Amino acid sequence: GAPATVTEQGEDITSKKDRGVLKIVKRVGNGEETPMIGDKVYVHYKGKLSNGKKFDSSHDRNEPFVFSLGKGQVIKAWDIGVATMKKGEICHLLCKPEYAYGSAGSLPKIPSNATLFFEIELLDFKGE
Ligand SMILES: COc1ccc(CC[C@H]2OC(=O)[C@@H]3CCCCN3C(=O)[C@@H](C3CCCCC3)NC(=O)C3(CC3)NC(=O)COc3cccc2c3)cc1OC
Repeated sequence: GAPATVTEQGEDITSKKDRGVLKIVKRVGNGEETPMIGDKVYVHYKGKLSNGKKFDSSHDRNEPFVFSLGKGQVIKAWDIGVATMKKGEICHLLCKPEYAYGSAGSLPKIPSNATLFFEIELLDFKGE
């Protein structure tokens, strides 16, 4: 499935070039602008452990998820990955533990040393 395809063929979007954050565009977005550090960004998403059977269903998929880009409000993989998205884009993102919850995890749902997989839809962003 998509997690395996992204693992094998995804673009490495990390500064270290450690394949720690891998991306494949699912739906091409609009324009060329991407969100900038400090912007408020608004997304829809689905996430899971990369080997999991189903996407987690413990948020309202209709409500935007909002955060300030590049401020460490979300896991590193999202700060890196959302920065690369155009408005309207949907991507797949595969996140190795160092760019997610690392050795501590977030128990019980996220074990220690967990690789994560997301589908992210960028709705909007603004610099206000
Ligand atoms: C700077 O590093 C961090 C900053 C914040 C956190 C707290 C968790 C943070 O969640 C995430 O960053 C990511 C990506 C944004 C959507 C949610 N998320 C998750 O990992 C998922 C997760 C669920 C289980 C399968 C794997 C993905 N979390 C969720 O979807 C839920 C259940 C609903 N939890 C939350 O969204 C809790 O609220 C927030 C709100 C902001 C940041 C994070 C969590 C953890 C961090 O490092 C470990």
